[PDB]
Amino acid sequence: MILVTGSSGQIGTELVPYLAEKYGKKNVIASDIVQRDTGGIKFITLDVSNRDEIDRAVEKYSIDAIFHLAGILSAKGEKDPALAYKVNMNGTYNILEAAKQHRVEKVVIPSTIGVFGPETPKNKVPSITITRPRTMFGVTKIAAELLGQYYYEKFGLDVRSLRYPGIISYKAEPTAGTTDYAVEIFYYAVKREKYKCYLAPNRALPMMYMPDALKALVDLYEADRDKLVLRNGYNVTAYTFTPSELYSKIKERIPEFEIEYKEDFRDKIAATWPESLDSSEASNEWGFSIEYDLDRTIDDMIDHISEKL
Amino acid sequence: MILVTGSSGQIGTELVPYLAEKYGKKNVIASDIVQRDTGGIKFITLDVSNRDEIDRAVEKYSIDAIFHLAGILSAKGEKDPALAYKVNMNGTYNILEAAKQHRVEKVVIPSTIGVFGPETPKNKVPSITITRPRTMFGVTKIAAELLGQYYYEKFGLDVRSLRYPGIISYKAEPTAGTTDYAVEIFYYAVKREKYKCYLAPNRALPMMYMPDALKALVDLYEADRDKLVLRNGYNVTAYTFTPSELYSKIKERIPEFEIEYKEDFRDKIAATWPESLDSSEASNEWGFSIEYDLDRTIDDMIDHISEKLGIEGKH
Ligand SMILES: NC(=O)c1ccc[n+]([C@@H]2O[C@H](COP(=O)([O-])OP(=O)(O)OC[C@H]3O[C@@H](n4cnc5c(N)ncnc54)[C@H](O)[C@@H]3O)[C@@H](O)[C@H]2O)c1
Ligand SMILES: NC(=O)c1ccc[n+]([C@@H]2O[C@H](COP(=O)([O-])OP(=O)(O)OC[C@H]3O[C@@H](n4cnc5c(N)ncnc54)[C@H](O)[C@@H]3O)[C@@H](O)[C@H]2O)c1
Ligand SMILES: C[C@@H](O)[C@H](N)C(=O)O
Ligand SMILES: C[C@@H](O)[C@H](N)C(=O)O
Repeated sequence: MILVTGSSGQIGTELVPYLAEKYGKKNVIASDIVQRDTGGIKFITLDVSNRDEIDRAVEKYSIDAIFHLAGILSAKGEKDPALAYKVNMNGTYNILEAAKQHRVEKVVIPSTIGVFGPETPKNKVPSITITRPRTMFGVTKIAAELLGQYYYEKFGLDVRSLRYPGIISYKAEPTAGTTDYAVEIFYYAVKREKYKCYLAPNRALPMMYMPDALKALVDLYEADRDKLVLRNGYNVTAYTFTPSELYSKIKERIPEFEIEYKEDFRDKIAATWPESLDSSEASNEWGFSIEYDLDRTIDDMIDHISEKL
Repeated sequence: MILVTGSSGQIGTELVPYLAEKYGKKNVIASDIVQRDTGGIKFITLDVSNRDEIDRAVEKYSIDAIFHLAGILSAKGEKDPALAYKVNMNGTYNILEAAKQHRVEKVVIPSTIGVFGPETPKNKVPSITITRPRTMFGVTKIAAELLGQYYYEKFGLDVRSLRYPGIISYKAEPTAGTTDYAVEIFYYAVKREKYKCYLAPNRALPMMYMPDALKALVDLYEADRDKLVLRNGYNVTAYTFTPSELYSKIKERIPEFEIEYKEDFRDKIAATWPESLDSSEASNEWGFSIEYDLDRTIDDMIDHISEKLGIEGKH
């Protein structure tokens, strides 16, 4: 049995059915503190900050594996660092301790480029590098990777993690995140509405499309334990672009599209992150690969977003 | 008014009177979960994992600065990672948040070479480097540095830290760490007994003598704001040695002692850490310096330990 925490978020929304298709509907349980449609898949309310809740769920459902998605992200984190610490720090600690006590074969955690800071090289960054995050989210996330690796080295709990870039998707609505301009922009485009972008025109960031994001997570999950070396902190990426680049490419498709730049705190967050990642380790150790290049993602998004409008 | 957290430990035991001497006994409050003689300086019971206790102390004594020493060290930490997490991680958060909410001007935190891991370069490591610790202790400590820096950048709270190497001292006996052998060996030397060392004969580690350690922390506390660029994570060191080197140098003074090597878990810990540090940043930004080189530390420790053990009577 697989438990997914924070199932209602950007990734959860799609991962749950992905897991059900791969491993069977009876074998997944979705969980969050906020409920959404899981298409029949079993759902339970679970606050990761309550260790007890976790202990109870893991027992009652005979949980074998956990995809621990619950968290506060970079923007919200700057708005409410105490909340981020509680959910991310406390929450992740609770998950690890609970998993370690019980028979938890595997815990998979989505980490982030948010673990990087200004001292981290901006281009082709390898996984082993400077990690001096400047956001409460980032601090919590590097802590997560370190804890995870510790639990593995110390207790033999199989914790695995990769570092996602910005994820572009259509199934779940964006949530005003630092990288979410890359999703919002498509909504505006299909309506031929001028977009007001909160990141600088030339703010380059690594990104990837959700189909590849889901595949990566699952490939990491599936990898053979004795075959991972790095194990936690795998950089993964598909492409790097700036808001003006993404806009220009969209406009090639939807020429009436316009944009204006009104940068805010989220730009400042982004500025602390690298521009592009080296994802060799993930490819070598577990065969991470990308099926959707930028063009494909752009057209797929326009296709899906107009049509769901 | 200065509060010291974890004052009963190796560092606290000496920092408390060091602080009182410099700023006055009335302006220093010692605190710990375990009391020990403070030589007339005010002591209060305080468990840092209990936020309400911190709040009460800070309120009552109008605390202006906190030297936050409370914590579980590398070895003890591996025996009880859950204790280390609770004390180190949530204790530090509690301190930071309390200071912020109250009007504590400065917080100083002693970090550690424990923040480093196998991937960290072994020689003359600088402050900005790979930080992938493999002890719970080390995880908490890097978290502490990051949180401390966050508290400055986010809220404007003046949080500072340096990274200590192993510290050698004679006033208090360290118990819960990996670098302790460098204190232990002197007791055996002075008694002319065989020392059983728990680290490999070749296990190089950076180290420094307490006097220099105390000065460093206080110098960082007093440093001009305008030069504090790195702010958190300053590497500091005096010298690097292996147990076989230290033994050999002590033997130069006291020929009639010996050593055997029976490595334990602690050696595995030490193996993950770098051998030597580059402390340039500390010297550049706040004037870090060392007064006790290796020889002077060895001779001073022999002196004081001999007196402590009645090899040479107090006069
Ligand atoms: N989306 C991305 O581009 C991205 C990139 C890197 C890392 N990540 C990581 O992936 C995970 C989820 O990402 P997402 O985009 O789906 O986030 P999201 O904001 O869409 O979803 C997060 C979920 O966490 C839930 N939550 C908050 N507090 C909780 C608590 N105490 N107990 C249980 N649930 C709680 C929210 O209600 C929400 O449904 C996080 O760990 C995040 O840091 C995401
Ligand atoms: N001694 C060193 O070589 C060295 C090196 C690097 C960093 N440091 C740091 O210096 C600080 C103290 O070092 P030390 O060598 O004196 O340690 P120590 O083990 O000698 O003393 C630690 C003190 O922490 C106290 N303590 C434990 N839990 C507590 C709690 N919940 N509330 C209040 N007090 C609590 C203990 O009772 C003890 O008196 C730590 O933060 C440590 O990580 C020390
Ligand atoms: C990708 C990750 O950093 C997240 N989407 C954020 O905006 O914080
Ligand atoms: C190195 C420092 O953290 C402490 N002396 C230890 O042994 O843990």
